[PDB]
Amino acid sequence: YDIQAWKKQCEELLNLIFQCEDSEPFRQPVDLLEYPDYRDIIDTPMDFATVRETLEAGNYESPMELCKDVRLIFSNSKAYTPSKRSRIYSMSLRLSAFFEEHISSVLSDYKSALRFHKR
Ligand SMILES: CN(CCO)c1ccccn1
Repeated sequence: YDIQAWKKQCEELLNLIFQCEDSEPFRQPVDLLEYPDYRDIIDTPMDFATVRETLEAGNYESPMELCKDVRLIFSNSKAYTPSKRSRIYSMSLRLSAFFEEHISSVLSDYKSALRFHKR
């Protein structure tokens, strides 16, 4: 029932994601010199360094907000991909599966802790 535990749990999960080779295309904002049309398709860029910085700044109130930004990294890759077989998109799907597998208990524990706080 620790309402604050999610933050360190998210820091640890981001550390695992950064050490994963599949995260390399997503560690920093998409390079607009490499992909000149990126902002014509994607309205809201997102990357894991921005998520980590937002967390460290104390600018996430809940793990749901962090999860919405991580999911935006993956939906941006899906929207930008020219093919469902592209290398970077394929990396995003594996990384998404890994993230969802680990974030589920973080979300459950936080929501349970908040319900206990308001019992
Ligand atoms: C650079 N990225 C992330 C786009 O958000 C790509 C590139 C090709 C296919 C899919 N995602």
